[PDB]
Amino acid sequence: QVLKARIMDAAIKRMKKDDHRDFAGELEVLCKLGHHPNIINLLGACEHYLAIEYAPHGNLLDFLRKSRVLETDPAFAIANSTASTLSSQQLLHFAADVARGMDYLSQKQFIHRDLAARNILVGENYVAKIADFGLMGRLPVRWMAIESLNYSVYTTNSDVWSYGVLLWEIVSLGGTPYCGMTCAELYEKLPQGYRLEKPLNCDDEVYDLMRQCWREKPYERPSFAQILVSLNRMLEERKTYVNTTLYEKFTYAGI
Ligand SMILES: Cc1ccc(NC(=O)c2cccc(C(F)(F)F)c2)cc1Nc1ncccc1-c1ccncn1
Repeated sequence: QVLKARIMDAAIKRMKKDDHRDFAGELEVLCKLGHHPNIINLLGACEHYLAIEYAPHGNLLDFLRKSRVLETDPAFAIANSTASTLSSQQLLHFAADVARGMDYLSQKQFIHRDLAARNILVGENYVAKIADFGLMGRLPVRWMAIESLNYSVYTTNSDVWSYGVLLWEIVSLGGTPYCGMTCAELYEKLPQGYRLEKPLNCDDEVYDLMRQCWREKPYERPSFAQILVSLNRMLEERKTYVNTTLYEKFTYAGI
């Protein structure tokens, strides 16, 4: 029901019940969100469909995967000895973008509940933008905090847990988290302290920021501002944090 248009350049969701409360909901929601360069921009609703500025680069998940140059075009990759058309600084920027937008939202008592690369858009100038396309409609178990899984507790602290997973997806260049692990295998091991592993191409400092996000105690996780700031510090240094160069035994995090 989504269609491109010049309503400026944008995207509209055509809606003709339950869908009426969601539609009356989503708009009410987007109105309250305000405007920030790291969250979607709604141009308006009309009666004749909800429209927001269009994102020419799609969702971040797909973007990260097309970035897998060794798969998309090996001649170029090998020749240039690189694993992705995206650099560490660009990856960290997408991460800083989401943390920035999320900080603008959390400050407004807005709980996202479904942060994930799939729900992020890559728009004009490659500015990551927080969005929400919707959830059979099973729950996003791989991205949920332990407390969301067991008691349906949703907060900025649980949005941070999902964020940490998203950061992992970023570094992984879009790999599925808990690759080859059962959704139920998680309800078990997660409470036992199990966590995603440090991606091979990842500097310990990024991994540390990821661990902070998934701490069992909801109140011990960093705020979205402490994340923006720490990421900003990494973007600021000369040091490279996400290895993207190619090497003999190189391999991509699974999908
Ligand atoms: C067409 C359309 C209408 C409305 C929203 N809304 C959200 O996200 C949203 C809802 C509630 C809360 C938030 C949050 F706070 F997170 F910001 C965001 C997204 C899309 N866009 C859309 N929907 C489905 C498939 C593709 C696209 C799409 C493609 C390209 N560019 C822009 N949009």
